[PDB]
Order: sequence, then structure tokens, then C-alpha cells
Amino acid sequence: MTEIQTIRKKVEQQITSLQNETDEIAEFNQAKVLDAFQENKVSDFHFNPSTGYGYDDEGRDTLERVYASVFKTEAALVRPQIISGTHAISTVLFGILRPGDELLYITGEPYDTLEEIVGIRSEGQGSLKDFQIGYDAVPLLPNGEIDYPAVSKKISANTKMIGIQRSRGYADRPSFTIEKIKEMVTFVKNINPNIIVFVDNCYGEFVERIEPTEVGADIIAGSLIKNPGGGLAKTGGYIAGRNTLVDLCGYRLTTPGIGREAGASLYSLLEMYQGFFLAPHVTAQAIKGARFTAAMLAEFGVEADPLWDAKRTDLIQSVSFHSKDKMIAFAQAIQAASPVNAHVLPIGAYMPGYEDDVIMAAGTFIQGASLELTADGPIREPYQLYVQGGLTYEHVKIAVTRAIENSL
Amino acid sequence: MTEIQTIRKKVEQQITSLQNETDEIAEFNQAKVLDAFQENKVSDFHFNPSTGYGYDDEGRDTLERVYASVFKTEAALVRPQIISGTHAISTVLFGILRPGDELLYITGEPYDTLEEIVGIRSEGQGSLKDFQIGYDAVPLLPNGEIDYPAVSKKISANTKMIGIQRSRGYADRPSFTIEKIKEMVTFVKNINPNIIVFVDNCYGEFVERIEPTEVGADIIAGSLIKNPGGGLAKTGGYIAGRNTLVDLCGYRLTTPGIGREAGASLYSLLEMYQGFFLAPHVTAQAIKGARFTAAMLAEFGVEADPLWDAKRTDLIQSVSFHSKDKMIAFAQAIQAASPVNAHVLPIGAYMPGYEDDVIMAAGTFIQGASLELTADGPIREPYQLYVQGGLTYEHVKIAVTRAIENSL
Amino acid sequence: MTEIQTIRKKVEQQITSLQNETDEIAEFNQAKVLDAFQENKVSDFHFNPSTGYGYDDEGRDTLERVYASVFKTEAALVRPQIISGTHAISTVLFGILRPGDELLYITGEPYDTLEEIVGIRSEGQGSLKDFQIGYDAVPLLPNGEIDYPAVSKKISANTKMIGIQRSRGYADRPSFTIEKIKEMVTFVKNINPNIIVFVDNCYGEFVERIEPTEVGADIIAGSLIKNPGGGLAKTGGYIAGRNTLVDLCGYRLTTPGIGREAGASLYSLLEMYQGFFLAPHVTAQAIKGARFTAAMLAEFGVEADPLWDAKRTDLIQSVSFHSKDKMIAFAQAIQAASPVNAHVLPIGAYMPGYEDDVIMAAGTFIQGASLELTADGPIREPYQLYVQGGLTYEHVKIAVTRAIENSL
Amino acid sequence: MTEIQTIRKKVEQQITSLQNETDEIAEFNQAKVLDAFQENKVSDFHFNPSTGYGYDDEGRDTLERVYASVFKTEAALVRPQIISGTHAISTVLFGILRPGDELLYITGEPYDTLEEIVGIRSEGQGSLKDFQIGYDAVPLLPNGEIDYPAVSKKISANTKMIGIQRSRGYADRPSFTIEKIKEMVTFVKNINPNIIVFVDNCYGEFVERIEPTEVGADIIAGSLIKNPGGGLAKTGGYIAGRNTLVDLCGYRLTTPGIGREAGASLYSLLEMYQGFFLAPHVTAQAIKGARFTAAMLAEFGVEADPLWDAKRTDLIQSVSFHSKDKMIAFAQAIQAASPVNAHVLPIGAYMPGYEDDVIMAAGTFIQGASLELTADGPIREPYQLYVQGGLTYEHVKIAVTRAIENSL
Ligand SMILES: [Ca+2]
Ligand SMILES: [Ca+2]
Repeated sequence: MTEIQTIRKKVEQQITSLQNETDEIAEFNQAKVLDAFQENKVSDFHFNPSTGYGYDDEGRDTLERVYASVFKTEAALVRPQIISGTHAISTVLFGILRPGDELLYITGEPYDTLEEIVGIRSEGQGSLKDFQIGYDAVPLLPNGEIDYPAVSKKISANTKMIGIQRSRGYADRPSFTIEKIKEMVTFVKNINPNIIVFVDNCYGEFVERIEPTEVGADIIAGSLIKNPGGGLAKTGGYIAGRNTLVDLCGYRLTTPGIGREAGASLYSLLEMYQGFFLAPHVTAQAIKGARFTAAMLAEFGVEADPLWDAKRTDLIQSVSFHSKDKMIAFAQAIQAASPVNAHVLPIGAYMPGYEDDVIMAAGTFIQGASLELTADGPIREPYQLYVQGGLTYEHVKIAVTRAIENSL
Repeated sequence: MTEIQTIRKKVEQQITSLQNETDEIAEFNQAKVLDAFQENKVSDFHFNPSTGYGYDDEGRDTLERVYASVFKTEAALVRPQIISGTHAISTVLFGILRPGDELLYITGEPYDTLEEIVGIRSEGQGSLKDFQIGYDAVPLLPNGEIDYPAVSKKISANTKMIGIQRSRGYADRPSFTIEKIKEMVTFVKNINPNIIVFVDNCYGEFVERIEPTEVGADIIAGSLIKNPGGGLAKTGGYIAGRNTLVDLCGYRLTTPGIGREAGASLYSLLEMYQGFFLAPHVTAQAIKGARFTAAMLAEFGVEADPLWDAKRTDLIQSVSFHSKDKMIAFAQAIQAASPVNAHVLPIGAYMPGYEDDVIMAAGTFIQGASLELTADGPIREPYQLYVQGGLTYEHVKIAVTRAIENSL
Repeated sequence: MTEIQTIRKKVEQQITSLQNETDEIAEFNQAKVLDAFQENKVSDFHFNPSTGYGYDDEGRDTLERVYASVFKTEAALVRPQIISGTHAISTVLFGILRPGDELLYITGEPYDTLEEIVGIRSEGQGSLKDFQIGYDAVPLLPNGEIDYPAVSKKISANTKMIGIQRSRGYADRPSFTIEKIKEMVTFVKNINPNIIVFVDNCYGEFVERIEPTEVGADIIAGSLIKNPGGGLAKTGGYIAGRNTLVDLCGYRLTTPGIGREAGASLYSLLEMYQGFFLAPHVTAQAIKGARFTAAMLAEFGVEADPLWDAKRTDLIQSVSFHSKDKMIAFAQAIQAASPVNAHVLPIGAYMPGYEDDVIMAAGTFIQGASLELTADGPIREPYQLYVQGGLTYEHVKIAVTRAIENSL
Repeated sequence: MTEIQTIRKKVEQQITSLQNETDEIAEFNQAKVLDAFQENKVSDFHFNPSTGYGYDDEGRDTLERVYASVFKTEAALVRPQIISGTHAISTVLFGILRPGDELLYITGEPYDTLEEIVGIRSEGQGSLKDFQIGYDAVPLLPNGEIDYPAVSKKISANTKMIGIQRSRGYADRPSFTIEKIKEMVTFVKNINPNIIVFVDNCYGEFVERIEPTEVGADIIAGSLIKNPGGGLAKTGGYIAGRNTLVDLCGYRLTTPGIGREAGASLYSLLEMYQGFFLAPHVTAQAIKGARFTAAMLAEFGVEADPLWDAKRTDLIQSVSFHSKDKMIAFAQAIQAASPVNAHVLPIGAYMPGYEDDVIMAAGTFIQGASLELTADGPIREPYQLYVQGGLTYEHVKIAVTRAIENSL
């Protein structure tokens, strides 16, 4: 019985109860996805490629129906023609919003990439602002909760859509649970039932037994190289929601008069189907992994957020080293414990629009994939490193144990 | 020699000189494309796939540079993410136009699919109109020429872009040659040099030694399942033009902030490169075929448009039988002389937004591809059938001779 | 707390200790495969396709080196040019064996497919017998152990190779553990160290911490649509062993004078790499699944083999219903609880060379894949059904719970 | 007109009549292939992938039937599993031959790669010799014709198969026309009608209106990265012949008991069908190019073989410069006028089993493909360079004119 092994025996026993809970959620979600395959009568011919126009591609259409069934929506859009999560989100915004309309984000300022999209960052690019669509965001209370009086003050007759970002992303606040989201929807719908509630669902898929579309969200969007891709999707994004709303997204994604009826699937179907099927289980690996990281690092006297015993709604997990050297050594050890490009150590790197260098471990099968184990953060006080994902719980245990042995 | 063989010997001698000119154009164009590959140092690594976000895909970028080199533009956008010619065109319009801007098509009303796009066909789908962008079309003169006085009267200070459709499509007018297009461009630029000239270039690629971007067009667009795909591209579209304009198109195709810097190529690069290399030559097969069809049908007392000895700028070829039966029999024979689904008899079919039944031969490798031999037309007087494309001149001669033998 | 749920709470607590052991093995094996990726410096460019001859395909070569590293061999052969497990095995036999040589199987008669291969079933097909290569097999003792005196009697100067089939397959004997195999190797090597020991390793990969190549096997072969494909490999087989021996296999697989240096990888690399990486973990799911099936069925008074508490060396798991109806209802429920073709119920089916109908549940992503959950058996006393595989432990729990609710 | 242009005008007029005959052959062959697609009811579903074992792949089977129809054989084996022409040929030899049998090549010693296969090149690799199969070759007469008395003397009762190599390869003799091959076949069959006649058909496909299987050959084989692949097949080989013989080949390609009934097609079907459809026409480009090269070089006082006005049966074309410098400069110029890796300067290179350095131009889409334009030769007197292939006649004219301009 070694050193670190002793610590592991202890910490693993400690977290076992919560890990078991994660497995209960995974079985529930696995059944849910299986039921969705089944109600849509998925067959092996549904993996066949389409070419050219992609008209009447039943494989593509069936997959979208499977997505809609799982999220409990009327319709979905899940294609490689949606190139990412950001692209999926932008498709929702431009798809629905029209000149004179206003978008209100209530979960505080959303992730930085949306900056140019809404138009508060650049010019001439074709932002919402360029198309006469208004945008604002309501900051969170200091405690990370929604500032309801502030939201109330902001909602006007011109407010067409309310934006909710489930995951904290890089923001210093807790990710919003489905219960918290339900409360937000109830609140806005009580003010105006016609207001469209959109939730940026990235990293939350299959973390709970429920999704935002089950607590009244009208439409949601996410990334296929995160949770729902199950580690297999090579690219893409998804949209799920009301039929009228998904129709609009489709016209934005292709063109009016064609919309979602068109777009060749080529060779992407099998990986999307199989990835979705495995997604509940693979998500469970990343969650189990996060709790392990949180428990182990805390044990080694390192600050963890969230806490190993925190409620979980997404995959996000950070650890604050309060040490530049410790942070870099850890991120490098994570790369060194990765399957792909393990020998290409990350270093402090310049990043456009940022005053601080960033460090990123990304030894993955798919470029930029996040359900896979990665690590990153800005190199500045308090030296917070995001260490999350993992295709297997085994991989996370191995990598984190080695990262500890290497930096602490 | 059989009878038909005797007619062929005569007709083939008659058109030889023109077929030779087509071959001369093919060699010029083949050299143009080769020089572009060399200039851009095309390598086998340029065929490699990219996954995830598709950042720093040199293969994708190099393909784009090759397109730009051939079309003699600063920039190009060429990728699987563009699902068709219509999508390419829409991307140009929404990419460049903004609220208060006006689009003026000068080549008469453009192809029907653009109806919904501009907003004269529906409501609420996110048309140019829905986004406060103005549109109009100047009808052609009765002889099919541009109505210059009408054009002059409709150009205002708010006219941001001029639209030109090279190919006649289904319009009862001749396709516009590069020389004619040059006249148009010179004219509108004389009125306002800052006006953006866009040419829908479908079916015209490699038919002449020059493209519209060489006669003053600022930006062009087309489909990869037509000419530039060389029969090999399974899907896609292209945009080529000035860097500023192509940048704007990129933000529309993806999102602001990202643009053309993202989008996984997956496995599509090789077919696009190889198809483009083969495009000048495959285009020539389709043109030689067109001339054969025109000359043979005329010889059999059937009306052809264009005439065998007409100037050619695109692939479009029609024959008018003034007989329902002959028209149907001929189209059926074309399907029967096609490689794929030869046994699937075309019959009068309903087409959305069409009072008349249509008949179509589409026995192709790629779904809806048109550089391949196809035949189609609405079932009504004067019973005009479009018989065009052909991956090989041999295929067209065989199919057409048999179609004649089966219907006349 | 429901009926069956109560039974599950009980049985799951009971099997927990062994399941945990399976997870320890999985973590060890995950580390082992990770270490193999790392020592071979696996990078994202190693997933790139090769075409034509496939000469100097580093992606293909690196993968084979990763396989060799994991199995602790000098060399391996793992390509889609090996179309299956049977093909892999036959390649080993014809690769090494020459006229006058004799093959001796000591684990009793091997699986039926090898019948034509060795030549004890047909004629003129090019069996070992057709090529003047001898074959025999030593039956097991009644207790399922190796009959060592019988083996000793059989080994002659002409015995070039000894065959060992690790997995019981359909045979009514226990699968041979690695320790048992070590004993066999020691025994034959003591008689003649020059005798080549070959192990058919199908279904045993990653079930223990060790493989036969670690207890002295010279060469091994298996299927990529079983354990090592991790559920992702679309086809294939592998060979691993001594360099001289793998060289010979390569000449058989391609041609002499070329061998393994050639063969295009096309698009198969990523799935093979990623599948191998996930294989320890996915294998663990199928093992955990088997123990669950064994424990649950036994609880419902149904005979299980192996027992939930048996030592495990492969994925094989059966249950004997002593009831035709119960057996068929169970197999059908397994299909109905599968992701693909769930609505296509299996029925009693004729099978060539068999007196009895067979039933097979195979609602899988990959045609004929076995790491995925399936069920099959011959429809005859005692109505033994093989219920094994599972990409996730969750899937197996769900499917088995439903199969019980449906047939018992 | 420039000078070179003046020479071209003259030379092109001179060869026109022969180029026209090539086009006539192209049309005949195109019709032959089209009729085969029709006869076999080729459908778009025939392009669908198969996974796993590849059982009941109708697309794969239909492709095989199309090949058989074109070659006028009972059966064909055409698949990605055959990695080359050599592999196809080896499969035929080991598939049919058995211990005590003898193979007699009558067209002199065949291509070098077959050396190891037959067993006159190495030891222990599993050659025909290692498997107790006899081999011999009858040298050609000095004029390159068959030595009939020597052939008669070497045919015995143990002569199971007669080998005929259509193409000269690197041998200093003319390629054998179908008429010549017919003479050979008639002769050997007169000696023994039960003798199996095999023709290595590489580079000869679609060059004449007839194939060897139409002049008595029992079985033939070739490469898909040459003629029948139409420039599109990324890998592979074919075997066509009598059902009994093709059956035997199947058991060798896979295993006895299984044969041709197995092997996943994955994503290779479409390119194989489309390539075969285009093959007659692409072949014609390469032949027209060959004639252009022969006539142009001769016009410039360089020795050509074959001569511009020679009978053609395959793609092979050489030119002898009697100058190292000119030879090297010309090959370099061909690479520089190639689409892929144009910038990668060919230089004298070592070649295993060759005392002399070789130079090669291989700037192709598919690695090692030869229907595409390439150039190669050993660097030694009389400095003979093979300059052949070409996906388009335009490409050859451009490359060759530039090569002339750069070296002469
Ligand atoms: Ca001017
Ligand atoms: Ca005779």
C-alpha cells in the first residue's frame, strides 16, 4: 500500500456514495436515450450517407427526431452543417430575432465568443446590432443568483427573447441547476408568456435526469464535441425546441424556402448516433472524474470549485493552486497523461483579446473536444485550472494521480 | 452503316470545328487550373482531414487559394458547409447586405428558389425583406437583352448591389456570355464605381476562358455539384471575390467573430481538389454533348435552343418537341441510358409551386448533381425538355442517339 | 421500492465486491494502453488516411506498434485488410505452416469455422490439408482440463505449432485463464522449445491484467469487432507476436516480397485507435454486465454459466432456461432493449450445417459486433442462451431487467 | 503562332485520324460499361456501406456482377481487400495452384514483383515454391514474339496454368495485343483444353474493344489504381473469370469456408462504380496522350517506343533520350507540370534490388496511381523514360509540351 494509494483508498471511499448517485442518473439517462432510439425505430440503414442536396435523408431526419425525443421537444436540428456550439447558438439568435427585437441575457454576461455575435465587441461583421436587433445582459447578484428585480426592470414590450447560460463557463459563479432554471422560466413567463426562453445548454447534457426543455425552455442549443457527442462526434452542434422555432433556425442555417429539408449527411451519421447513445454513460465518467479531482486536490490542500460534495449540473471543475508553477506543472502532467500528443507539452501562450497568457492541455482524439479530458486556465492569480472531461473514469483517475505526483 | 449512323457521320462532321474550339478552351482552362495548383504548392498533405473546430486547416485554406487564383480573385470560400448553389448565393446576399440596403437584379427575375430568399415569396422566414433589405428585378427586353434605361432608372443611392444571373435557368432567354456580362458591369460601374456587382455563376464555370471576376464582377458564387466539382464533389458551393466581401460572407456562413477561420473539412478535401482539376475537361464533355444534342435533334426536325452553332457560355441545352408523348418518351430514354437507377421510369410528377407536372431523368452518381447527364422539363406546350450535362462526351452520344431512336 | 428493484438492490450489493475488482483491472489496463500510446508517440496526424499502395503509412504502422506494446510483443498486424478474427487466425496458420508441418490443437476441437480452414470439413478450397499441412486436436478431460498425457502422446517431430483457444466459445467447458495457458506453454516448451505456441485470444482481451503473450505464447490473434475494437472498429482483426512470425503472416496477408509494408488505411485509423484506448473500459462494462446477468438470472431460479462469482477470463456468459419459450422470449426482449433494429424481433432460424434452429438478438451499431450486447443460442435442450457484451453497464442492466420482466 | 505551337499544329494534324479511332473505341467501351450497369440494375442503394462481416452486401455483389458483365465472365472479385494488382495476381496463383502443380509463364519472365511470389527470389516467405508449386517462364524470341516450340516443350501433364503478361512493363518488348493473346490461348488450349489460362491484364483495360476473357482466357487480374479505376478508386484490385476459379480465389483472399461471401465494403463502393463508368473515357485520355508524346518526341528527334502510329493495347509509352541530362530534365518537368507535389523535384534515387538509380515523377492524387500522368525510368543508357497515363488529354499535352520546352 503506497503513499498516494493510501490517500486514494480514503478519498474514494468518501466519494463513493455520490459516485453511485451519478451512476443512477446515468442508468436513467441511458434508458431515456434507448427509449428515444426505439420510439424513432432506429435501424442500420439510418447510418447511410446522403450526397448532393441531401433531400429526404431519413438517416439525418431520424437522428434529429431522436434528439427531439430525448430533450422532450417537438423538433431538433443536429447536423455537421452546424459547425459548433457557438454556431448553434448564433443560429437560434438570428433565426428567431428580427429588426426591432431585443434579446435579454439574465444569467449575467455570457461567454466571450458571443460578444461579436450580439455586437458589443466589433463592427460591420453582421452582428445582431448590425441587423437592428437589441441586446443587453442582467448581472448576477454578488452571490451568483439571478437579480430578479433587475430582470423585471429590464423586460419591456420589445423583449422577444430571454437568454440563459446554464454553465458558468469561465465566470466566477455556480452553474445553474435545472431547478434554478425552472424558477427563471416561471418568472419570465408570468411577466409575458409570449417571451421566448432560450437556454445555452453546453456541458449540462445528461448531468441531471432533466433538461431545460422539461422545465419550460422553448429552445436550447449545444455542442456535439461536448457531452452529447459521447466523445465520437467529429464536429457539430444541436438545437432543440418548438417546431415553429426550429423551422426558423433551419431557414437561417440554410436558406429561406429550403431550410432543414436540405443538407447532405455524408459520413457523419453513425458517430452521431452511437455517440448520443453513449453520451449518458460517457458524461457520467466525466462527472465521476470531476468529483475525484475535487476530492483529491482538496486533500492535498488545494482549493477546488466545485467541491467534491457540491450539487452537479454540468461538467465544469476547477482547482486553484495559488501558484503559477504548480498550475503549469499540473496542466503539463495532464497533457503527458493524455492519449494523443502526450509528448507535446503545453506552455504559456498568448491569446488575442486577453492580457494574460493561457495554458491548455488538449491531448485529444478530436480537435478541441471537451468531453475528453482537458485542462486549461488563464495564467494569473489565483492560478485556477479547469480540469474536466474524461472518456473513462479510469483515464481521469490515472491522469490526476500522475498530475498530483508531478506538481505537488 | 445503319441509317442513324449515317446521320451521325454527317452531323458529327458538321460540328467538328466547334467541338475543336471547345477542346482548345478545355486545354487553356486545364492549364489555368494546373498553374493555380502549382502557384499554391498543392501537396498530398492538403487532403488531410480536420476535425472539431477546423482551426488552421491548411488543406482547406489552400483549396480556397486555388479557387481564388483560378477566378483571379483576392479570396474564396469553398467548403462542404455551403450545401448548395442557392446557399452560396444566399450567403453572399445576407453576408453583404444590411438594413436600408437595396439589391437590384438586372437580368430579369432570377431563379425561383431565390424568391423566398429575397422575400417576395413568403413571410417570417428571415428573408431579405424580413431584415429590412430592399429588392427589385429589372425585366429583360423581349429579345432577352438588358433593359438599360430601366436599369438606370432603378439604381439609386441605396442600391448597394447589382445581381446578375449568367445562366438562363428556366427563363426563356439566352444565357449571358462573359462579353455581355462585361457590358453590364462596365455600365453599372460607370453609374457608381462603389456599387457591388455579384454574378450567380452556376453552369458557366470553364465554359469560356474567362470568368465574370475577370470582367469586373466583385463577387461570384456557384455550386460544386455542377461544373467546378468535375463530377466528383459530393456536395458544396463556392464564393470568390474581394477579401472584404468574402470576409463578410464568412461571418454569415459561421458567426461573427469566427468567420472563415473555422469549419472542419472532415473527408471532403480530396474530391474537391481532384474535381476542380478535372473540371475544365468534364465541362468540355458536357458542352460537346450539348452541341451534339442540338445538331442531332435539329437534323430530326426538332427545335433546339441553343442552336448547334450558337455561342456557348453555359451548359444549358433544350429541345422542344411540340409533343407530350415525344417529350416524355425522350426523357424516359435518357433515364434508361443513365448509369444509376436506369430502370426507374420517369413519369409526370407534381412539383411544389407548379401547376404543371414535371418530368425528370436524374440517373446520377451524386444526388441532384447536374454536370452529370440529366433531362427535365414541365409537361406543357411547346414541350420543352432540357437535356444537358454529361461526365463524358461518349455518354451523351450514346444516350441521346438511343433517346432519338426511342422517341422520334 | 418496486418488485424487481428490490431484487436488484439485493443482488447488486452482493456482486459489488467483484464488480470493484473488475474496475481495478480496468484501470490497470487503461494505464497499460495509455502507456502504449505514449511510448509510440501517438499524434493526431496518425489518424490520417493513406491511399493507393499505402507505402510508408505511419498511421497504420504506429497503430500496429501500439498493439505490439500493449500485448508485449515485438510486432503486430492490425488492419482492415484482415477482415475478421477467423481471417486473422487463418493468416497465422497459413503464414507459418508449410507442407509436411503439423498443427496440434490441445484445447479440444476449436470453433466450427476453423473446420474448413484445417480441412476436416471440405475439399478443394485450399485448406491446410490441401497444402499438405497436418491437423489434429486433443480432446479435453471430462472436467474441461487439458489431457496432458494425451498431448504428450500426440506431439511428434513434425509438430510445428500448438493451438490454444482461450475462450470456450460454444463448447461446454470453462474458458482457459491466463494461468492455465501458462501451464500449457511451459509443458509444450519443455518438450520442445522450438514448437510455436499460438493462442486464439478472442473475447479475452483486457479481461485479465495479462495476455497470453506474457505467459509465453509466441503469437496470438483476435477480432476487432470484439473486445479490442472498443465498440468502434467497423471491421477487422489483429495478430500479435514475434517479429519473424508476424513477418510471415504479412507475406500471407499480402504477398511475398511485399508483406506488411503495403495496404492503404483509408478512413479506418481513428476508430481503431480510439476503440483500443476505450477497450479496457468497454470490456469492463461487458464483464460487469455478465456478472449482473449471472446473479439476477440465478436469483430468478435460472441456471447460469459462468456463475456470478466465477473467475473471469473472457466475456462469455450463458443462462439455461430449460424452456424453449422462456429462451426465445428472453432473446427477443434483448433485441427489443437494443439501440438498433429493436423492432425487428429475432425468431427461430435455420442455420447451415446445424440440425437445430438458432435464435440471435443482434441490435447493434456494427454488423455482427460482439462487444456490443447480443444474445444467441441453439434452440434445444437445455435452452442455453448466450447473453453477453454491452458497451455500457447501464445498457446491460436495463436490457436484462426488461428481459426478466418479459419472460420470467 | 510560336514555334512549338507550329510543330504542335503539324503533329496534331498528323495523329488526328488515330486519335479519332481511340475515341471510337472509347464510345464502344462506354456503351459496354453502361449496358452492364443497366443489365445489373445498378441503384443508388448499391453505394451504401457495409460493416462488420460484410455479409449480404448487395452493393459489393452488384459491382462484381458489373465487372463480370463487362469482361464477359461468369464471375468477378473486386474489392478494397485486394490491395494491388500484385495482390490480385498472387491471389489467382495461390487460389488455384496446389502442391505438385506447375505454372508456366509464356510471355518471358514476368514483372519483378512476381519474383518472390513464385519463389525464384527468396526463401521461407511462403512462395509458390515453398508450397511445392512449380514455376517456369519461357523467354520470348529476340523480336519479342512467343517462342512456340519452347512453349510446347515446357507444357507437361503437370502444367496446370499458363501465365500471360499483356503489358511489357519494363521488359524490352512490345506489349501483346488482344489478337496476339488470342493466338497464344488458342495454341495452348489445342495442346490441352483443360489447361487454365491466366492473363495479367494491367494497363490493358478498355484500350481495345475486347478483353482477354473474350479470346479464351479463363481468368484475368488487374489493379484499380490503373485503368479500370478511372482515376477515382483509391485502392484495390480485380479478378474476373470462371465461377469455379473465382470461388477458389475467394477462399484464398479470405479463408476456406467463407470465401467471397465476406468482407465489409465500408465506404469504397461509389468511387469503384463511378471510376469503372468513367474508365473507358479516362483510358482514352491516357492513350491519346501517349500518341501525342510519341509523335512530338519523334518530331524533336527523340526515339519513341511505341511509335505514334503503332497498334495500341496498353498505356505504356517510352522515349529514349540517349542523354542523362535530358532524361532527368524531362522527368523533372513532368513533375513540375503535375497537380500534386509539383514543387517536389525528382532526383536520382536508390531502388531496392537495382544497381542503378531511378528517377520518378509521381505528382498524383492517389499514391502510386498510374492512370494519372507519371514518368519514371532507370538512370542508364539509352536513358529511357516511361511517360504515361493522364486523367485528361489536356493535362498530357500541357505537361509534355512544357517538358519538351524544358529539356530539348
Ligand atoms: Ca468606367
Ligand atoms: Ca482448339
